[PDB]
Amino acid sequence: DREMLEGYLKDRLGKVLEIYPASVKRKEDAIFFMVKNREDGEKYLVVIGSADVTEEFSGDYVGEIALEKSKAKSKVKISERNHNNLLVLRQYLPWLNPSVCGKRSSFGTGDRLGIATPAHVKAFEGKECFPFLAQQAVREMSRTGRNARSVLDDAIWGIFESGYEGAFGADVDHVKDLEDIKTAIDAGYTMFTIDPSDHVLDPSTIDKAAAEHVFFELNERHDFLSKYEEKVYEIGGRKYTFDRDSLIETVITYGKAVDHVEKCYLFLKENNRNPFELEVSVDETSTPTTPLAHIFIVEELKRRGVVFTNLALRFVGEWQKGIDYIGDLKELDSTLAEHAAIAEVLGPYKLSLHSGSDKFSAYPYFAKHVGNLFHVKTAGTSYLEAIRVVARFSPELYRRIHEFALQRFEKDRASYHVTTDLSKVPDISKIPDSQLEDLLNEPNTRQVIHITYGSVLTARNSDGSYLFRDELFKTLSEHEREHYEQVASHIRKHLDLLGV
Ligand SMILES: [Zn+2]
Ligand SMILES: [Zn+2]
Repeated sequence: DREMLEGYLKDRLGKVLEIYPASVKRKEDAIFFMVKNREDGEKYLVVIGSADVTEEFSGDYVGEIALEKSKAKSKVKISERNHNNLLVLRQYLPWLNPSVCGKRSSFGTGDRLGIATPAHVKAFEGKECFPFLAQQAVREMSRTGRNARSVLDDAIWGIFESGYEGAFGADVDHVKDLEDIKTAIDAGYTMFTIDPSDHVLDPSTIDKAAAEHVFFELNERHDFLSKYEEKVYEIGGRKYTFDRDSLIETVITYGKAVDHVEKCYLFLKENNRNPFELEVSVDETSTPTTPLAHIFIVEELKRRGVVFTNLALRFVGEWQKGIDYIGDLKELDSTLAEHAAIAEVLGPYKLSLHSGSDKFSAYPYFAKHVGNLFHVKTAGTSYLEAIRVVARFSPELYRRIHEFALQRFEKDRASYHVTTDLSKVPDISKIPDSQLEDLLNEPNTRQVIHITYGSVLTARNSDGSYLFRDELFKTLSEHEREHYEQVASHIRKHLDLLGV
């Protein structure tokens, strides 16, 4: 029984170590599982088996035990979740490795904290949907002190705690330059979201002379007019015609970005021996992606040999972080029908919705038009659920965090376009500890907390110690069950409304 192993461990190491039953796996002669120290919340891997297997793991030996199956004694060793031990574990447990998704529906669950992957796994139970359990943008990793190795390692450690053996993917989100691509390659990420948004031009903000010079140079090098001028596409009972000026606007908007994407794809082809997937994100545009722009981007990618699986368009309406969709559902439905039809005939390929966190108003139309071949990305919503749990069990922490975030909001709201109304966040000094949790139901407070995640995590006192991160993680460890169920139920709501 589990309690006998726990007593063995308590007697020899002198700590109360509780076993996660679902983590226990038996392969080779060996038995692997994860324990948690009741005193400090530290989690450890325990390996029981032949000396030849325990020797490949670093850590201190606990002793010898007798397996029920065989007379010969087995070595018991306890190891920390360092990187090389996770590598050895991932060789003994081959499912602990990211896979390429392919042309099937998927869902990304970013984890800005590194501890929510078991909950994300709970959310996919029974769902027919490929999970991206490792997903963090380069900028998120920068703002949190994590790197691609550590993000993937956190996700895989959580998967091991959960006991999940199905497939999963690892997405390096919004990548711009080639060195970050190299780090994600060396870590073994399986999806690369190429973000060429630096090169995207908005013709409504630049002068006409500059737009002209840009088109002239791009067309002198690529001959876009001979390729596309007057060309007609029949897709979905509709006609699309590349007239001169539409093609010119499209080229000035997207040509240099397509060049950037080509360069990144060629880099991945040269430096990645492992199976990989490529998503092309144009989710950073002030204007919704027109259908003609969609056609041009996809046709240029196909002409250049850039093999992509996902295309993340910028849809009509308002896609702000932490709140629901604001837009004309009529036009969203119609444009989604348009883009889905073009995706079918051009590829087919996956349409990828970034900023999907909490857009429940729009998920019906999404499941209608792309419900077969979609990808939906989320990240900050799990952080919001964690902060909700913090306000539920450590209100004095949430109060200080709320004030600090309100003061940091001005510097932090620059990198995002949020129409937050600060006068509509409730006055926290008039709210007792017993009710702070309700604050995370109010959209503008949700935006303030979503946006300032990095500042709260990185905040440091004068002496050099962090103000919140230590207590934040200790709080979340003390109420792991509640954190898990809140995150899992939220993500599963997202999956339910998407029809999977
Ligand atoms: Zn570039
Ligand atoms: Zn995004």
